[PDB]
Amino acid sequence: AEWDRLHPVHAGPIEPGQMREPRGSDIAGTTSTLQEQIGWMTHNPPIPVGEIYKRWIILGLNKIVRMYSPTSILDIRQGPKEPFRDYVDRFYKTLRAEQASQEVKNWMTETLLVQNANPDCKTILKALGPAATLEEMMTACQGVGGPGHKARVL
Amino acid sequence: PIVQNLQGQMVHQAISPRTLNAWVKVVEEKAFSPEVIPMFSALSEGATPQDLNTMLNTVGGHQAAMQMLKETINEEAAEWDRLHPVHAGPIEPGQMREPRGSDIAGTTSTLQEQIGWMTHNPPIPVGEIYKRWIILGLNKIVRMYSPTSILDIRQGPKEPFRDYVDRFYKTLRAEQASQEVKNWMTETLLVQNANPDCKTILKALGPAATLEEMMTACQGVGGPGHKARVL
Amino acid sequence: PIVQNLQGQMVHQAISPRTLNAWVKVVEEKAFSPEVIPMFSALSEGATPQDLNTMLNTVGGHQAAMQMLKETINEEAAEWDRLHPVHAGPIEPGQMREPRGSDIAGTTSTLQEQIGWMTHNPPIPVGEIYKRWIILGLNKIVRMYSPTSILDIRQGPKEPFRDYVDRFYKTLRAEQASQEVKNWMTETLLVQNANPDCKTILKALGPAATLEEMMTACQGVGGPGHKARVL
Amino acid sequence: PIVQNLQGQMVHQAISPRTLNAWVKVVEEKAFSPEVIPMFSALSEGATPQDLNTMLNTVGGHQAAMQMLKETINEEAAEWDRLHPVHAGPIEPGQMREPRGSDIAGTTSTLQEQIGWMTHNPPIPVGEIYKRWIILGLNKIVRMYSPTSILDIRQGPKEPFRDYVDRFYKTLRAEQASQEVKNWMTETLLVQNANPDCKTILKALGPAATLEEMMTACQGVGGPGHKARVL
Amino acid sequence: AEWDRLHPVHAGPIEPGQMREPRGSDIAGTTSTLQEQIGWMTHNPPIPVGEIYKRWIILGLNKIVRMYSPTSILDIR
Repeated sequence: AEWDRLHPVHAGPIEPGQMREPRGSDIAGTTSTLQEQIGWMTHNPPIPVGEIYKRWIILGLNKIVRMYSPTSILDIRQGPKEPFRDYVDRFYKTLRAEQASQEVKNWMTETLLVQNANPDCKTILKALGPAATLEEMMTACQGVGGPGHKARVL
Repeated sequence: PIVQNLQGQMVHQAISPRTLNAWVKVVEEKAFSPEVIPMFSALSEGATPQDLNTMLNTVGGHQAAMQMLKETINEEAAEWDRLHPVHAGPIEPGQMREPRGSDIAGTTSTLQEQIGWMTHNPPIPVGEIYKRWIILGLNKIVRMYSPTSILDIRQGPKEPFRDYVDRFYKTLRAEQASQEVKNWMTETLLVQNANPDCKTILKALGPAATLEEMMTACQGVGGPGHKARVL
Repeated sequence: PIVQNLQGQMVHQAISPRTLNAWVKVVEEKAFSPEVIPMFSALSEGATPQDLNTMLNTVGGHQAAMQMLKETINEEAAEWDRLHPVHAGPIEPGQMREPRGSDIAGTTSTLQEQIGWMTHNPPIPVGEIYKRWIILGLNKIVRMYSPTSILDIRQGPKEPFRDYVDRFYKTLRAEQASQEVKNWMTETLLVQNANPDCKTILKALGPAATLEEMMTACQGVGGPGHKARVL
Repeated sequence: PIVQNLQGQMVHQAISPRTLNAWVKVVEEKAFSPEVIPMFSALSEGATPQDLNTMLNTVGGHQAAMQMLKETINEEAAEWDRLHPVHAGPIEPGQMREPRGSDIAGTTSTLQEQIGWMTHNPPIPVGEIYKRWIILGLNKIVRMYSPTSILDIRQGPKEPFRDYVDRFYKTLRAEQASQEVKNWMTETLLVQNANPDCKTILKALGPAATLEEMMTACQGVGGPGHKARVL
Repeated sequence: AEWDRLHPVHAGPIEPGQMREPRGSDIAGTTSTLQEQIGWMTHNPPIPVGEIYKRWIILGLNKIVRMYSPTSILDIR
């Protein structure tokens, strides 16, 4: 659809030494033939109908991941005996396709990662914060859940 | 501070006792709020560094807000000096010395020495640059003494969208951030703290969503956010 | 603002705290009252584009109104870039450049370029156009915030015709419907709310009757005192 | 007060009883406190000795604090003569005379002699020195009537950390110590007398953490309806 | 940044040659295409953009492996 409004197509007869021009249906493969498609790929310059259609599909797949997710970044809380490996991995898997910039990430590390942590963990994260690295933070607060992965009841 | 007069004339003259007493009352009412920033910007353009020291002391009539301005300007003075090292000695008339961070704040310079850097061609505008450090600290007091918290604005069960908005962006204005983090805040924080109705409509709207639709959202329930006072 | 409108004067004067503070409080007293718009224009006389933004930002209440108003003003400037070709002629020997929508807004322009146009012969009027964009961009919001109606107007148990016409007119001004709309409403509603002795005048001379014999009509009802404020 | 310049071709212009009431109202509202000093420090800028003395004796109120304040001015004017013998009659011919302790204080000097020393070349800063002496007085009174002592105070159970530094720093400010000693009492004595929920987070944040993020402690601690809540 | 420390380079082709020298950003696939990447690899002497990139992902994953799940070797008896 959007392609169609971006690029009008002459429908009338085509000259010799030329190929017809693609529509948004033709790029999607719907209203064109296989010999046209090989035509378009054998074009000079190349007319790369397959790269555009693929890009659309890659685009539409990242719509599904965000639409089929009720989960807010904001109100993600640690369970009763949670260790930092489950929690860090989990807050960051909610952001897959949102594609957060770094300056956002620094802001989230300061506030919500700290405040939704359980109380022993929260002191470690408060302490190293976004001034330190994530390598620092991971190993330090992994210290309250220990080698068995279990943190003292709340 | 300096005042423009006719026929190419500008004069450093003392801050009138009237100007002052009216300014003093504005500091008392508005220092801990967004409101004082465009007035400090309009006011402090004609402040020299010697004058901006006198205004900064005045603004910090509060000994917590006084500390933040004070601590920031000495850190900005340093930050300046550590970014541009300049040896900065005395020199004879006709020419000028390079200013350090301590000279731009004016503690180690005379007033005529500051006014020189400013009235020279090309200018060094020691006032604009020391205003900037001062302004940096001001944004901080506004952020501290903010009664509202952006994390804390959650719409309540009879509240319309327009009233929730009106309070969300006052909060957002008192919070200190760059544009990216603000768009985080309007995209993520404003929507996911909202009522289920509101939330549904603004996601199914897609790119067709407007601030006009946002001023009509979640209505029908009475009280604040449905009308405004005319007469 | 500029000091004077005299030809080719590049003389600029700053905005007092007090003038910025006194604007905040018109909005705090009575913000959507129709008295405030052309009051606002009066207090922003001699203004530049820069003076305009300083005055819009100082205000810290009504932030949903203020922000939509901010955006709308940037949309006028993008309308002017689309609508007008800027610099369609050839290069003119001796002439100051022509303003783009963005130079009127202030996004591509210095104070001395802005003033130059306002003090040019004949004067190219960028502050008034920037002001225009706020006057038209404000009014469209005040149409939307305002559920003012003329049709539901209150009348008492011993109501003379004197203050009713004033009440009519002020409520009608507070309404922002179409002139036609207002005339069809004013034609039907003002006559039908009249008692017999008031009614006679406007049956005969119609909706356009002199207000001298309307305001003295339905005397001796046992109304409140003199229309004068001498107490 | 002096107007038009700060240096050279400066002139008198007089202060009104309407604006003397502006001055005295600040002392009358805020009493003997560090608040009045930044207002009065910006007041006494561009002042003739004869203005300062008109300011000084229009407050009224409290005679023995007024007399104690003049004891301070007496010791410092008598100190100026002690340290620095003047020459008898004219020191140089285009100067009026070399000024004595009393001549700075205003007691023996007419307004022509006061401006006459200020428009000498280089300037002699007669009401700068006299502003410096009245300022010694106000800080000595400020201490003498102080109810809070720097080694007594601690944090309240219902007091945020921001309220706590404002208070600590007020008690510090009303007190006199070397800078070196005032750095111990801000490092150690401020930290030691804090409420524990502030003192635990400070050690774990550590020294390179910013004042911005260490100043938001002990929040909510007074109960719901608290003013401090930012992070 | 460690590559960059050791190897300052021009932004484009060098003025008499016909190809550029790879940055840190060129190693990582961030600012580089496949044609420039097999041009560094087909170069003589070979400039080892994919080998040395792989070395980083090995080094990095090695950091991770040693930081994820500590084993207690005091319970081995």
